[PDB]
Amino acid sequence: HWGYGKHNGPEHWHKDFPIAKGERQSPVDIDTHTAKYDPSLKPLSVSYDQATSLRILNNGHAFNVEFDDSQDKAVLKGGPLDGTYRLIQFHFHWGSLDGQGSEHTVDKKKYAAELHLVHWNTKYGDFGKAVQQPDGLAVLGIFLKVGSAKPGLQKVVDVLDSIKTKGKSADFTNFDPRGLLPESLDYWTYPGSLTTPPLLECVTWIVLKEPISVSSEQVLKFRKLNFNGEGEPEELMVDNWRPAQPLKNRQIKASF
Ligand SMILES: [O][B]1([O])O[C]C2=[C][C]=C([N]C(=O)[N]C3=[C][C]=[C][C]=[C]3)[C]=C21
Ligand SMILES: [Zn+2]
Repeated sequence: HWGYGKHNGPEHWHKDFPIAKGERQSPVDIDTHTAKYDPSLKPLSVSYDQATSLRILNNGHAFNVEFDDSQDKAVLKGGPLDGTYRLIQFHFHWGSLDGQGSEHTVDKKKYAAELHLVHWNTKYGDFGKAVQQPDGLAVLGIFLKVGSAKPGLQKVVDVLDSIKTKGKSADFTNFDPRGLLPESLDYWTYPGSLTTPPLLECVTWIVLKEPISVSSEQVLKFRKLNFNGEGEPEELMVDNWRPAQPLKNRQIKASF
């Protein structure tokens, strides 16, 4: 099936998922000079104090840390959003080199990686229903640059050995996602989609202006993961990001 290889990468996705060439595809380049400042843009409200992480899984294209979304334990609201969005999981996209890895770009600049904290609109009852709605998801995008180590990420980095291959999972309780947030919550926002098949156009993207920094050693661990399952030919999990897509008839709004 789909992947990030030469014969099934982003350039092929359109054959099984024609929406790949839709009107609001993600990711996109963020032209800082073209993005319009919106004063009516409310401040983001991130309430992760009651977050309940369950576990971590290698699904073959990334690793997800899942949370209990059966109650409003960790929600996202405010900003361009109307309603409450529960955190269901987070994952990253990264490269083989520090000069690449992020999905969104800032004035064409690529970051070493990109974190996605996924939230679904509770008014839709479950994530499955939400992804079928234009305003079903709220994804918080945070860029990662190589530099100083991020203490709040080390717990994730140390468990990766337990989920090296596709299909593996491990208990990952008591993880506090607030440790992955930059100091500032300034952001850019625009209507887009999932960056991996089925590429549903159900996402309100909120990309933070300020990046978080991680050490070269921390990102190196990410690069030692495997796309393949155990017992199969080793395929290093790297460059699991989709290239910038045409903005088309969309305008990116800034909160600053
Ligand atoms: O854009 B992201 O990388 O970041 C946030 C996010 C969330 C979910 C997916 N993926 C799905 O929701 N997949 C799916 C599978 C089967 C049926 C319906 C949906 C992809 C992304
Ligand atoms: Zn993602």
